[PDB]
Amino acid sequence: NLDADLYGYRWARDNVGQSGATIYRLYGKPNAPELFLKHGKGSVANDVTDEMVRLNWLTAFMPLPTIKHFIRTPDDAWLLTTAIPGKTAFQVLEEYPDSGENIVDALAVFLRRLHSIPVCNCPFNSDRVFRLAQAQSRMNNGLVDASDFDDERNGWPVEQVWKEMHKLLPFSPDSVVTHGDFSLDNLIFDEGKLIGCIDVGRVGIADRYQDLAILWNCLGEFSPSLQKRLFQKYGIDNPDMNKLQFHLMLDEFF
Ligand SMILES: NC[C@H]1O[C@H](O[C@H]2[C@H](O)[C@@H](O[C@H]3O[C@H](CO)[C@@H](O)[C@H](N)[C@H]3O)[C@H](N)C[C@@H]2N)[C@H](O)[C@@H](O)[C@@H]1O
Ligand SMILES: CC(C)(C)n1nc(-c2cccc3ccccc23)c2c(N)ncnc21
Ligand code: NA
Repeated sequence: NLDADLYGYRWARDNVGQSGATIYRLYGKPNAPELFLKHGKGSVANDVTDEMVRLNWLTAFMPLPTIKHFIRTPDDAWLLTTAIPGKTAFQVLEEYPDSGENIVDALAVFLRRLHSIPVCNCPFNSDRVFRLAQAQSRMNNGLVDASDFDDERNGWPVEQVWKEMHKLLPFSPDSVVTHGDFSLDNLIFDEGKLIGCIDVGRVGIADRYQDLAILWNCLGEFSPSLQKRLFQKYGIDNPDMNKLQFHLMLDEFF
């Protein structure tokens, strides 16, 4: 029973997280760990279901939350997981601004690990043909947040982002297992160490720049040096600006 797993907890609601799911924090239970409960209704039920199976798969290879219980009915999905203790990379960077180089070094190592998983292990497709079709549909359904674009595209109609993006194509993918939202909010640090990642709903085979682009974008809030250091430590000396720009533009749609 979900009820059995939830008994005796205090409940909070967190406005946070990748999809439009409702996120609950369960805490304050004596002799019991903190948990998270994601609830997806309607279309969002699919997003939560997507995360569940990706968590179930990727846990063999990388440190992620542990699934405690999952339920799917036609219109609803409930995903109960353990909490990874600690703070986000973003939080720790703000708290220890002097540790930026160490934080990025750890992020590169972690990303290198993820990208070293042989793609023959991965039953999920997250390639650009798949994501572009997802983006087209989100745009057409009116779901794109046009207020949240990067500075380069501030005030751009979503249609212009779409058109301009297609001028970069095509390129041959350098396919690896990707996280899909490798941002500073989704990597968790605890006592100095990067100990896990969260929000794995977009995990699948894709170009390595899917992850590199999003993290590089985040680091741009802090330091051009930290952005360059990410590529350097990851093992890339000449960043592919076309692939970088493509993936930044694609993320505008999500
Ligand atoms: N709609 C839901 C999505 O919203 C955010 O994604 C958006 C980014 O945040 C935006 O970028 C802004 O925030 C960055 C730090 O995250 C800054 O570096 C950057 N300069 C900022 O423009 C980017 N333009 C679009 C991207 N879809 C969440 O991260 C993602 O999990 C969630 O699913
Ligand atoms: C459920 C979801 C994917 C959104 N998630 N979220 C976190 C998380 C981590 C660190 C600080 C937070 C602060 C406020 C809300 C959530 C968190 C988190 C976590 N640690 N462990 C597992 N899932 C987490
Ligand atoms: Na809209």
